[PDB]
Amino acid sequence: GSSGSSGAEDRSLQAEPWFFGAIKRADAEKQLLYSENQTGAFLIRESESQKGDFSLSVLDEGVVKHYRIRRLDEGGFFLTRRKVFSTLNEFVNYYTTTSDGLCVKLEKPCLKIQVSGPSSG
Repeated sequence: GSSGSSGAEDRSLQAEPWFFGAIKRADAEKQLLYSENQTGAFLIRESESQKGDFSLSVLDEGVVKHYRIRRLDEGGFFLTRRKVFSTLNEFVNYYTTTSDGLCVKLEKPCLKIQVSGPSSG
């Protein structure tokens, strides 16, 4: 249950749909388990326990696969040593094509349910 958490290196990410600032598996799940969303719906959030770290929550037939997004010291973000990206952008822009290793291929970014206030972007 989240209200409004935001704060990442690239403020621009705030516009990204799959991006949900810093939320908990619970908040992210409810979003994935949603109806409108189907197998493929993904969303990255900022680890709660630790700062900076991210988590890629993807939906696969009602199931939420939590993928720990690790970061390097020379690169940026990477879900699998096999491949590495620079920003959350190129992170999804790639997989979106194929699910190399991933249980499922990223189809579309999760939705953004409004809790308090109108919509904007």
